[PDB]
Amino acid sequence: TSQVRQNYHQDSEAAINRQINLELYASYVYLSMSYYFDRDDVALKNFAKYFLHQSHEEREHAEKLMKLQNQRGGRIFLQDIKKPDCDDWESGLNAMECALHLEKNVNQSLLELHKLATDKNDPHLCDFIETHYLNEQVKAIKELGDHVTNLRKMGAPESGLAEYLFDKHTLG
Amino acid sequence: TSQVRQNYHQDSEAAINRQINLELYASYVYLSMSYYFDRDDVALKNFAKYFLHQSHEEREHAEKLMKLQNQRGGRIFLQDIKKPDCDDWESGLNAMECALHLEKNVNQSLLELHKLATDKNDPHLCDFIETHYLNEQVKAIKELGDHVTNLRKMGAPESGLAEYLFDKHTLG
Amino acid sequence: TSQVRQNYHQDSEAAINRQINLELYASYVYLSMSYYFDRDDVALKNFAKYFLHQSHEEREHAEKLMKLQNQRGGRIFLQDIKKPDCDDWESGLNAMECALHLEKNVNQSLLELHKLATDKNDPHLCDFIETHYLNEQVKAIKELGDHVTNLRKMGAPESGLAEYLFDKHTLG
Amino acid sequence: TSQVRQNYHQDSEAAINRQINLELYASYVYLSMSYYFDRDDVALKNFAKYFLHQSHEEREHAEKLMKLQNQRGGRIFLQDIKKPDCDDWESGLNAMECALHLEKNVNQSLLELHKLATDKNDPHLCDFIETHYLNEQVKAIKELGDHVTNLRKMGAPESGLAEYLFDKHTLG
Amino acid sequence: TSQVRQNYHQDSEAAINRQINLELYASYVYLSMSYYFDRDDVALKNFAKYFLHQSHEEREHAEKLMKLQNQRGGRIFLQDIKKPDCDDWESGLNAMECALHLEKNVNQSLLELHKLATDKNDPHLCDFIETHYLNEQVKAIKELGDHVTNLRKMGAPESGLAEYLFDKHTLG
Amino acid sequence: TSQVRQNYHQDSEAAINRQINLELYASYVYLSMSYYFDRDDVALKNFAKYFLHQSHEEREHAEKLMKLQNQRGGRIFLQDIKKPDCDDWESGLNAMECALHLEKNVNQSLLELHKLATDKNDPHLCDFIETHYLNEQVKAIKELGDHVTNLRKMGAPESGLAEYLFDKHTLG
Ligand code: NA
Ligand code: NA
Ligand code: NA
Ligand code: NA
Ligand code: NA
Ligand code: NA
Ligand code: NA
Ligand code: NA
Ligand code: NA
Ligand code: NA
Ligand code: NA
Ligand code: NA
Ligand code: NA
Ligand code: NA
Ligand code: NA
Ligand code: NA
Ligand code: NA
Ligand code: NA
Ligand SMILES: [Zn+2]
Ligand SMILES: [Zn+2]
Ligand SMILES: [Zn+2]
Ligand SMILES: [Zn+2]
Ligand SMILES: [Zn+2]
Ligand SMILES: [Zn+2]
Ligand SMILES: [Zn+2]
Ligand SMILES: [Zn+2]
Ligand SMILES: [Zn+2]
Ligand SMILES: [Zn+2]
Ligand SMILES: [Zn+2]
Ligand SMILES: [Zn+2]
Ligand SMILES: [Zn+2]
Ligand SMILES: [Zn+2]
Ligand SMILES: [Zn+2]
Ligand SMILES: [Zn+2]
Ligand SMILES: [Zn+2]
Ligand SMILES: [Zn+2]
Ligand SMILES: [Zn+2]
Ligand SMILES: [Zn+2]
Ligand SMILES: [Zn+2]
Ligand SMILES: [Zn+2]
Ligand SMILES: [Zn+2]
Ligand SMILES: [Zn+2]
Ligand SMILES: [Zn+2]
Ligand SMILES: [Zn+2]
Ligand SMILES: [Zn+2]
Ligand SMILES: [Zn+2]
Ligand SMILES: [Zn+2]
Ligand SMILES: [Zn+2]
Ligand SMILES: [Zn+2]
Ligand SMILES: [Zn+2]
Ligand SMILES: [Zn+2]
Ligand SMILES: [Zn+2]
Ligand SMILES: [Zn+2]
Ligand SMILES: [Zn+2]
Ligand SMILES: [Zn+2]
Ligand SMILES: [Zn+2]
Ligand SMILES: [Zn+2]
Ligand SMILES: [Zn+2]
Ligand SMILES: [Zn+2]
Ligand SMILES: [Zn+2]
Ligand SMILES: [Zn+2]
Ligand SMILES: [Zn+2]
Ligand SMILES: [Zn+2]
Ligand SMILES: [Zn+2]
Ligand SMILES: [Zn+2]
Ligand SMILES: [Zn+2]
Ligand SMILES: [Zn+2]
Ligand SMILES: [Zn+2]
Ligand SMILES: [Zn+2]
Ligand SMILES: [Zn+2]
Ligand SMILES: [Zn+2]
Repeated sequence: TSQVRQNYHQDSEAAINRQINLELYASYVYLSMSYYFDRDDVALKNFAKYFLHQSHEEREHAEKLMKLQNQRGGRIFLQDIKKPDCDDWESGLNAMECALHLEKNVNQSLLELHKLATDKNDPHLCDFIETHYLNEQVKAIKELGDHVTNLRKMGAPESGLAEYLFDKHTLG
Repeated sequence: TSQVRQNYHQDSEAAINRQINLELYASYVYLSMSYYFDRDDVALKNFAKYFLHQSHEEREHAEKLMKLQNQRGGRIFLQDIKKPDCDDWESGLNAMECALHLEKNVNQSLLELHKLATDKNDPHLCDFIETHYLNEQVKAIKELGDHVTNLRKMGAPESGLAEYLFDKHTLG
Repeated sequence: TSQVRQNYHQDSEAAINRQINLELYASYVYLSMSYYFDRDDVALKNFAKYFLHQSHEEREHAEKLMKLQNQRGGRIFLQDIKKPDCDDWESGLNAMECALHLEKNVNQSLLELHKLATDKNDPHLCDFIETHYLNEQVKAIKELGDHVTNLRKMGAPESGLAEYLFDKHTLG
Repeated sequence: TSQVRQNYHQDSEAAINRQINLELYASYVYLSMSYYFDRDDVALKNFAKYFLHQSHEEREHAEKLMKLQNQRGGRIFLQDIKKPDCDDWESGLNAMECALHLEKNVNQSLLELHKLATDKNDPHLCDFIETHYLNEQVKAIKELGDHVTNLRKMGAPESGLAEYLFDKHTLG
Repeated sequence: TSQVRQNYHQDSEAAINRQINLELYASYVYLSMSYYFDRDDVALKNFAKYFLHQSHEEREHAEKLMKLQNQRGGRIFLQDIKKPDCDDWESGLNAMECALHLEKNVNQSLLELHKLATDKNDPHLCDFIETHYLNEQVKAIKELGDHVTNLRKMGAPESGLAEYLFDKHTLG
Repeated sequence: TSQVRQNYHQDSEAAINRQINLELYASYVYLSMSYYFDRDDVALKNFAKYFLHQSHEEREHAEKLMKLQNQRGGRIFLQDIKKPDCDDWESGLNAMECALHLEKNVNQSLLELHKLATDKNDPHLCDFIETHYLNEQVKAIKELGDHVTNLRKMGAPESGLAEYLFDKHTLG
């Protein structure tokens, strides 16, 4: 037992390790998306920048979870970071839709984590999740939904002009 | 075939994808090391900072390789990032020794990549490797060797005082 | 023999004179393109600016090659600069495609020059080419490929609106 | 017919295309002279700088003529830029004498152009020539004549000391 | 074996030790030249300054080679620094000619070193030489050739006025 | 005889040439020591910096002696700079002890030089030595003695921790 451990359940520790892996996976997915939009036959630089920023933010989230694990006296156990489900993301709209789905999956995992923390009477972990993750997820999901709405209304993905102008005026 | 591709061999493209995976793996190893030194029962904050900086640098190297792949008209294919070989790195000296071994492995891969680029008459790729990777690897290996030498001479890992003072005076 | 000449093969000297002519020719092609887009019945000012900048850059490349020739003790022999293959470049997309083809031709000449320098064991010339020309060519080719991709996706050349908006938002 | 064309004779358009070629040729001659003085066995850096500046100025004159052609609704037709009559310019004094002869030839062409514009009742073209070319030519010819006079009086080309000191004190 | 040594051939290590000695020797030669021009019966202060600067630059080159030797895990073995071949350098022109010969000898040694590094498949050493030594040697040789040309054309060494004015206007 | 020579004995001139060689030799010894401490298996960066600074100071002393030789109308005659007696200096303490011995040898040579100048009634040379060398030697010897004392009291060379902490706190 760690000398700092107090009111930290082994189930919570395991769930935090799983969340660390999920955040690293999301970072990897966003990295793949960014460099898809960096291809010469796609060439949407602001889509690339947007998804690279998301990748770095997901890495920061994972590192905050590892810091939490150490603060509470749990032990970090890392697992393989699985490759993203796609090599080719097919369009700005498709990438935004996949990102929306990914963020909702991460949010579901965070909500299950909060439910576990509540069931284990761990208010510090509950507040950690609330303060650093839940509203960030809600804001990200709302922004991605807005982006999907606008791309669809402008006529993406069929309209390369739509994706070009969205890249310039919303993401630039 | 990509409209930008010129004098870029499929073997070189494959080798670059392998190097991308290796750099991401090295980033993951350094991340694990950093948060090992963040544990309450290790508590060497400057070891943690040193290895976190290395992790971020390895990520930047991987992203530079992906950018190169797109610049030359190759296609990025990502693979799983395997978990590090250790969860517990046992000491500052042991972590520095493992980092030295890892950097020499990465350097060997880069040298094989340069040999392939030379054999394929790809001077742009040769110079890319020389400019951005080879001397960085040599400098990193020399620095890690210096750190290992100093820790051993001060009496690590048996001397917790040795690791404490090295953390303060060399890494701080 | 020049008092400064050392390890400089006559074949390399001839190849450098040929490269000087090729760079001057590329400068002339870009000049023609720029002032095509300055016509009242074309009127794409940022296409004109882009190609004029390319023309001046090609002139600078030619002058750097002449400076190299003198540094190594070779002798500059200038030839006629042939007129560009077109007087009318037909569209922004067509001009970008022709520029991509031209840059790939120049890159091929530079790669043959590097192969000659390698065969003659002239590492100074090899590094001169690597440092000042090869990555510039790769970057130019990637940028032109990106431009061609975006123009095609926006609907050029049939879409005068596509070329207008590309002129404003990418080249402006 | 161009929508902007007004009071612009086809003879004037042809003469302007010829002048564009002549200015580009003069630029090329000055480029050759500059890098002759950059040779290790000539080594007069301020002669080299002087003639390189002249080369760039001639390019600017050519581009101003192309801009004029488009402003008036004429169409630019480029021709080969012939190589300079010399590879070796033999001395600072000889190069200055050749430059004087070249500038007087360009001035003669400009005066014939002005006579044509007057005969065609094209006051805009007349004033364009007067404003941007005629006094520039007179000033250049006077300066080159001054340089030739001083070099001859100092004892060039027989006096390498004369050319050295002129390079330092007049052109530096 | 050094813990940092990787892909570093014993032949390359020996060649680097020889190059260190050669650079120190060149530094000594330039020191001798500088203080020859500091003599009361020579009294060319800017020749003295020029050669002293060259001496210090050669020392810096030697120290960079020693740093490289340690970076790669080789071991420095110093040898005697032989005295320069002359005590009296006879004139500014003669000293410049001897310096040109010395720089071409150093360049030949560096080119042989690069050939050895290429034969041993040591791209880090190849790029080290290319980046830090080859173009510096080419530039130094071109500058010395220019100086020799100008001194000869001004009438050195017979013209003490020639050497005086060169000292003032080129080296001052 | 030099036109500036006055009250300058040939014995003094010879002794000054010998002192020039001795100072250059001391510079070389300190250079060797510095790069010994730059080795990956020694890795004491502030020892390396200290001895490199000493090497540069010894070079400056040698150049001041050559300047003196020319000021007095003597003639500089350079000799080989012998290699240092050691390639491996074994420890910070051993290097400091060798440096102390070297500085006392140089001081003895300077004192013999002053005795010669006194015997030859050369007060300018006497004061030159007093002003620029004697107290510098005394200060250097006292500082090296202090360093040796502290290293011995801290437990060097057996205590790698002693040398590490001395490197950090006294030489850093
Ligand atoms: Na767990
Ligand atoms: Na689990
Ligand atoms: Na915490
Ligand atoms: Na591949
Ligand atoms: Na592979
Ligand atoms: Na690239
Ligand atoms: Na030739
Ligand atoms: Na040819
Ligand atoms: Na050069
Ligand atoms: Na015409
Ligand atoms: Na005509
Ligand atoms: Na106009
Ligand atoms: Na050796
Ligand atoms: Na040897
Ligand atoms: Na190195
Ligand atoms: Na003597
Ligand atoms: Na003697
Ligand atoms: Na004096
Ligand atoms: Zn514990
Ligand atoms: Zn659980
Ligand atoms: Zn691409
Ligand atoms: Zn792109
Ligand atoms: Zn964009
Ligand atoms: Zn997240
Ligand atoms: Zn998988
Ligand atoms: Zn696709
Ligand atoms: Zn709350
Ligand atoms: Zn493609
Ligand atoms: Zn391969
Ligand atoms: Zn902990
Ligand atoms: Zn801690
Ligand atoms: Zn700390
Ligand atoms: Zn790396
Ligand atoms: Zn695994
Ligand atoms: Zn442990
Ligand atoms: Zn010549
Ligand atoms: Zn050839
Ligand atoms: Zn027009
Ligand atoms: Zn227009
Ligand atoms: Zn515009
Ligand atoms: Zn070019
Ligand atoms: Zn033609
Ligand atoms: Zn048209
Ligand atoms: Zn718009
Ligand atoms: Zn028209
Ligand atoms: Zn006409
Ligand atoms: Zn030359
Ligand atoms: Zn020159
Ligand atoms: Zn000059
Ligand atoms: Zn003109
Ligand atoms: Zn011709
Ligand atoms: Zn000539
Ligand atoms: Zn060793
Ligand atoms: Zn060898
Ligand atoms: Zn004197
Ligand atoms: Zn003097
Ligand atoms: Zn002077
Ligand atoms: Zn050198
Ligand atoms: Zn000797
Ligand atoms: Zn003499
Ligand atoms: Zn290179
Ligand atoms: Zn004068
Ligand atoms: Zn004398
Ligand atoms: Zn004596
Ligand atoms: Zn070493
Ligand atoms: Zn070291
Ligand atoms: Zn240190
Ligand atoms: Zn001294
Ligand atoms: Zn010896
Ligand atoms: Zn040792
Ligand atoms: Zn006194």
